[PDB]
Amino acid sequence: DWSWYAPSELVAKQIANVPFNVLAGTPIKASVHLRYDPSLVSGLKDQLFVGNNASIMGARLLYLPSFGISTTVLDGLSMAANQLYAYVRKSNSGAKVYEAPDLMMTVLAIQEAYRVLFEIRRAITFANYWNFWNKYLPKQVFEQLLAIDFDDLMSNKANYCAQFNLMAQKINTFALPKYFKSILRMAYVSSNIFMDSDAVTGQMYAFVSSGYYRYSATTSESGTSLVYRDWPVGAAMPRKLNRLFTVLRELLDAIYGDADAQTMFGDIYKAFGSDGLYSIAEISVDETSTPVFDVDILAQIENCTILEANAGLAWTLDSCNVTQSKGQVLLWQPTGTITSSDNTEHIAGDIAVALGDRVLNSHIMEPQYSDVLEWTRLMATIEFDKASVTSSEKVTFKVTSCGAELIRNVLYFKNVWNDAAEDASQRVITYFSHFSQITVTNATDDPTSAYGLMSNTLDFTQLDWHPIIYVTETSVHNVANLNSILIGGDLKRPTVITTDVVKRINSAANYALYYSANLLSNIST
Amino acid sequence: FEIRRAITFANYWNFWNKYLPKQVFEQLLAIDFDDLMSNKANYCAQFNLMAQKINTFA
Amino acid sequence: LPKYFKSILRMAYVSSNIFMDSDAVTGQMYAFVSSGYYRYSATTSESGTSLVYRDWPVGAAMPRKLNRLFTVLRELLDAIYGDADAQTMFGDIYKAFGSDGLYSIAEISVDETSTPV
Repeated sequence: DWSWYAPSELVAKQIANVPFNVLAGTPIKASVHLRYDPSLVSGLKDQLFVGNNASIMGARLLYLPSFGISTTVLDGLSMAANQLYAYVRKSNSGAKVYEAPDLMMTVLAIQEAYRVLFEIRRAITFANYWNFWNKYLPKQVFEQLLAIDFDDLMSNKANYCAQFNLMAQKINTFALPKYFKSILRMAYVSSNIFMDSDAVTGQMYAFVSSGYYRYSATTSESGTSLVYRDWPVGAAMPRKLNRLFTVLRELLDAIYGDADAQTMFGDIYKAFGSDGLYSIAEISVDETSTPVFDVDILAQIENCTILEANAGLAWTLDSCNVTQSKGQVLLWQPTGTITSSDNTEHIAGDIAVALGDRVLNSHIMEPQYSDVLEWTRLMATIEFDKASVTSSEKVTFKVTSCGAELIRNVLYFKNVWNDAAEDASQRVITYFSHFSQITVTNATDDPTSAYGLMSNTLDFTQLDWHPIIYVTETSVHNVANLNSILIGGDLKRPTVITTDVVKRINSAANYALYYSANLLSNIST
Repeated sequence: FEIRRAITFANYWNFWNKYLPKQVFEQLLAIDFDDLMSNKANYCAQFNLMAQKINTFA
Repeated sequence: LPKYFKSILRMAYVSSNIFMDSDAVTGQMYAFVSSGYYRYSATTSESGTSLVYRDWPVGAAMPRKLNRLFTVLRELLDAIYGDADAQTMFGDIYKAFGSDGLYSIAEISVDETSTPV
């Protein structure tokens, strides 16, 4: 009750009305007075440290589009395929012109095409959101959170805006059935930007594909299949849309290049109809979208699992394509490698890490089965291959299971300011900090030591709802002489899921996404 | 006019004629589609300007 | 920027239109054109923050394209934003003026077209 500390209705409004004159992005000029003996400290100028970092902007969730780890005539995705196929061939009098997968393959190709077009839409839409209190927003966010050359977009928006609308109309003439629950997800994920609070000043997360999928009936003997080419993205050069369309064109002109695929498009309109197909909407003259405050999404974050569990190491990732052997089974299971920051070839004296039995945290006291399902699949399981290794080896791994997204690596950014501008465009640097999900007591944000595992630049706490950080402690540091692990993150109502219990859920969850059958006990058009 | 035609028809798409959008332009009208797509908005606005100029010619 | 500065209204009107010397379109017409611009800089003079004027390369040299005109505005604003102090000021202003106590320039419609006055 403030009424207490107020001697006068006035005197209060008089010395309490402090200003909140710090726009998110400007530096937090906080200061720390300190006293020491200059003789015993390796060079430290004054005894007053003025702040200089701005509140964190947000975090980039580099994810690898997922269809659900599948390697069986039964692992869901294939089931789904047969499912769909049946409904198309259902009341069709032609002859077997392509097996179940051949079809399914085509569809997904179309889906993934949209996943690009959508991120593009997002780019154009958000170029209109400006807020007097977040100087990050307009520009800086694009360049760091979405990895899109803003300066380039600004110069040629109108053209891109109109180009998008054209593509949209093209895409809307491609046989993708509007009933695939999976689409709705991917659409929502790459269409918005989520806030971590109902406040605009707060930080915000964003999802960004780490690449795309091309269609190709030449790449593997077994038949048509989808190849994944990496988005040159890992903090390299913040890409311009120019490049983003050129790739979509490649993508669709590729789906169109297979006579078989087209013959399929046909079979689909035959069985679904004018409006049985997905349609992405154009963009008006006014359109402008806004950052959203979706709690469910934050939860997904907090709980998720980062593949690159610790940026202090070097990660790989191959065999991300999706193939099909003996005309009836779909295949996809990405595999990677883990080496040290020095010998990109060996692992040496560093330590590979992945989490198994993990935590699950609910911000609601009475979590319902519903809330679980949703807050889950964003978390995945990674299993090592050999049981043991040598410094001269590589540490190989597969992905047991995961959600529809699969978070690869995560970075957050802040502005650091500089009074003495030796330049001008050099007096407001935007720097990143790697976010490691697994770490060790006494780690440092210097790749340098700590068995090759970095700690996190402590300012990450600014992200209310950040992923659970699991820190391991040597039996030494532990008060119980038995080694274990410490938990980090705003816990409220926690609980634990088994490696196996998690796999089992996604195995299901993903299947649900591409599930069709529910259009087999009743027919349309 | 042929220019107007070019800009206008860049919006017609039909699920049953994969020729239409592109291919037709390149062969039937002899107009670089890939080029138009990249810079439509600019051409659209340019056309409208010219139109106003032409409409001031006797 | 506070919407109450009478000075703004002037400069706005002066560089927004083109004036005729008669009610006739055939007549001749005058126009106002800045000979340059002003940058913000807290480094240029010891005494403190200050505004520097760089000549528009204009005196019947090469008739400039907008490409160049935006690039300079970007410089201009990214410059005002570069002073931590200045931002801390922006804040103090919203605190005392409010959402609509500030100046606002209006966008341009699909139809918009202005006329010589």
